[PDB]
Amino acid sequence: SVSKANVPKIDVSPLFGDDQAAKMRVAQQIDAASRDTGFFYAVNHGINVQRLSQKTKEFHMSITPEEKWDLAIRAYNKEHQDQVRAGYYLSIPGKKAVESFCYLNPNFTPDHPRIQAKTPTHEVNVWPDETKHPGFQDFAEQYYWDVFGLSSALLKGYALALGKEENFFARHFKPDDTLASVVLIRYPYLDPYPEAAIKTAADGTKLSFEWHEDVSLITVLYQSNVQNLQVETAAGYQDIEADDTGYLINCGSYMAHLTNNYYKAPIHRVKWVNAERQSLPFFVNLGYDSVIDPFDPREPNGKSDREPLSYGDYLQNGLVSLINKNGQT
Ligand SMILES: CC(C)[C@@H](NC(=O)[C@H](CS)NC(=O)CCC[C@H](N)C(=O)O)C(=O)O
Ligand SMILES: [Fe+3]
Repeated sequence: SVSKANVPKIDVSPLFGDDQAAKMRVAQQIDAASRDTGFFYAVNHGINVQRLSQKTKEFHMSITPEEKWDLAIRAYNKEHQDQVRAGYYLSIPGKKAVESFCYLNPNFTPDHPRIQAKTPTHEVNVWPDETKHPGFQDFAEQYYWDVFGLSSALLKGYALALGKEENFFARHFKPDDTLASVVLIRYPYLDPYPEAAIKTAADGTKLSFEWHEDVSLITVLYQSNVQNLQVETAAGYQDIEADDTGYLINCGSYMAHLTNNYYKAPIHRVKWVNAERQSLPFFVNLGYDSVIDPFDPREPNGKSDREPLSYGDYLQNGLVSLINKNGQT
């Protein structure tokens, strides 16, 4: 039938410290995972994921249709022309099961210069009413910075894994301008489950979301303990086992570009499972003007012929292409 992917659990705690040899040992494990299936679990990460899951559940379960329209992105509410990324992504009863809420850098305010200039991909977050959802915005903004901190540390591991100084990626990952997003996704239990929400893969597997590479530098994902993800290998798709204490980490296609595909962006898909669950990704994106010169770790000199790609142009094109290929979420 279907085999299981080798997804190692890596203790990332040395990446927060000052023991340089211990950091190299973490980096070696990141390298090995990135060259194998492309996924690993980050453990001993220091984030209170129990509070994350509880607060996210309380939001998803208490928000009403009125509030969802008021928060909806432009795809669901033509009045909200400025909300392409941030806001609520509605389910469609009988047709579309998944819903989610996406928010961006809390530092993007009307006062921010990228907002003043109307630069694409930058938006001001929208939030529910504090009286109906007490503490939610405070929790969500805090969480952004908590997962930002973990992601910064992981980026030091990836830099060391590739033979670079530890700030090689992290220097471009800044609180003032990061395009990183959090998505709070609800996959509901439904009976009957809408057939229109289930896709059939070429190999017959029933899916909630088709194969893709991620639009990110790396993706830092929390999920509740319901198995759903599969990664493509040359010998077919393999199941990724769930772990609701760890963060699942993989590279996105910007990492594949800048390493000349030495660290590939793994192709993965989401199997259909009729179970109430959470999927909480943090997409590690750089700043709009961030450019990293591509290199090829396989070459003594690291020379690559690939063109440098501005992160903002990469992200704008990548988000649109993912909608065109796999559907509006
Ligand atoms: C596999 C998970 C990461 C998750 N998939 C997803 O969230 C999928 C594929 S990675 N991602 C997207 O649609 C991109 C959302 C980008 C976000 N609106 C933004 O503006 O930054 C899932 O559970 O479906
Ligand atoms: Fe993905």
